[PDB]
Amino acid sequence: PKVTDIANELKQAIDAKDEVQIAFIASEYSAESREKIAKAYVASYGKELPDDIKKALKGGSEESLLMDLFSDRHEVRAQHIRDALSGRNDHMAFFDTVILCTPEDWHETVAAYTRMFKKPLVEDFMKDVGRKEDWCLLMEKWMAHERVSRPGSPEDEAQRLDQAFDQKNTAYLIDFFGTVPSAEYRPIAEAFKAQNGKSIEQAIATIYTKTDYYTFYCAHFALLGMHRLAAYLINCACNDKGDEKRMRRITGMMVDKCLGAKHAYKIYGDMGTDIERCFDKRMAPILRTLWRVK
Repeated sequence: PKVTDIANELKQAIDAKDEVQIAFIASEYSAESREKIAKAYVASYGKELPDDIKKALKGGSEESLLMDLFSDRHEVRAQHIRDALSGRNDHMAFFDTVILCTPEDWHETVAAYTRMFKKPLVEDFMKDVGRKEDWCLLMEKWMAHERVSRPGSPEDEAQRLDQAFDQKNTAYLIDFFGTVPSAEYRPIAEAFKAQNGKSIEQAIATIYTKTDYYTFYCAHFALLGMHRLAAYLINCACNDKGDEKRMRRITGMMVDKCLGAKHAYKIYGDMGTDIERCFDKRMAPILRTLWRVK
């Protein structure tokens, strides 16, 4: 279908105030494609698509999410990061915005942040986070998105990694998780598991607790695959009594890139069923539509 025709579908769904229908249309198209659609929409009707959505819907995280899907995902992410820093540091939001992110999207987000707030994002972040804990240090290095191929084979690398865990050489840990390329991480994690008593995940649990723990744990999933981190962060939202704010962050920014989440979710259960239980009558059908698990 032509973008003008999709824009018309959206017009009528908005007029109908049909939330699931807006979610369904959004779910059909990637972030880039939804940008094209939003362009056709404003040309056709002379109003911005997120502005029309906001005016048509009641509100709550449902409307915000739907708006986000037809907004600039880098401005969206940048504002989430601002929000996470505006009060007490929002560590959950940190995971959603900093760790569940491709380097490309991060780069554009940093540019959006300068445009929106006339401040350097990373500087603002480290200002409020500090460097007194290992999670802070990993996040700083993560944001650099400077991945560096590792010297040895997967088995040699897993052994050095294991030795680092066993000796609590946290400096090696921060540098490893902060700079290892994802493509290399997967074979390393497999070799680790195969040769050592613990898997990498169990090793993390042995040395870290609280925010350190969750930061390295998210990093682990991220390196395995963004859809696998997505699966985990959706399960967390379900378990945290239907965390609407997290679901809005990760769905609004990342749903198109993480649609494999439903398959990776099988280790926790049935994603569709879990969303059904944990989220209310309005939000749940929206999420299940977007994540393609009706």
